[PDB]
Parts: sequence; C-alpha cells; structure tokens
Amino acid sequence: NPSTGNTYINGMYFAPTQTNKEALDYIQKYRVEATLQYSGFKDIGTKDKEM
Amino acid sequence: NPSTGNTYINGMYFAPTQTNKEALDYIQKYRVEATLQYSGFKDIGTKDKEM
Repeated sequence: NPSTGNTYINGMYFAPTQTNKEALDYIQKYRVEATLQYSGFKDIGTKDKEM
Repeated sequence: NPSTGNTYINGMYFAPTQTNKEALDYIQKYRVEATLQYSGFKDIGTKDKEM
C-alpha cells in the first residue's frame, strides 16, 4: 500500500522441498483466522487450497 | 521490495503543525543511526536537512 506501507497480505504459500512433496498433499482444506484492518480478529473461512 | 515485502526506508518527513513552525526551522542538521541492510547498526553521517 503506497500510503504508510504496511504490506497487507494477498495470500500465502508453503514451500515444497524434497521431503514434504508427499506431506503437503494430504491437506485439502485450510482454515484461517486473521486480524483485519477496520475490525479485529475475525474467523475467516475454510475454503480449499489454490495450488 | 519485490521478492519479499520488507519496505526498506528511503527518507523521513516531519509534519508541520501550527504550533511547531518555530522549532523545526531551528534545527539544521540531523544525525542518523539505523539498522542497515547487510551491515549492522552502523552510524551514518550528520548531513543537513533538505526541506
């Protein structure tokens, strides 16, 4: 954000290395709870991963 | 920064309020010391303001 840049999040990854290429596959859904900007710490969805 | 949101600093304004137009125009130089990128907490100069 150009004004008072605080790098508001757009998304995420989870790095693949040689080993976890089997372990990152069993996780199908992702529940996230975050702290937004104008309100506090809300519970935000469980939608599927994006890959 | 493009590869990782880290927001390296470039400069530093000081906001002029109605009640402090005398104090800021009184200060000529500014001595700075911060955490650098690859070096440590070095000291860097005392150069004049730039207005």
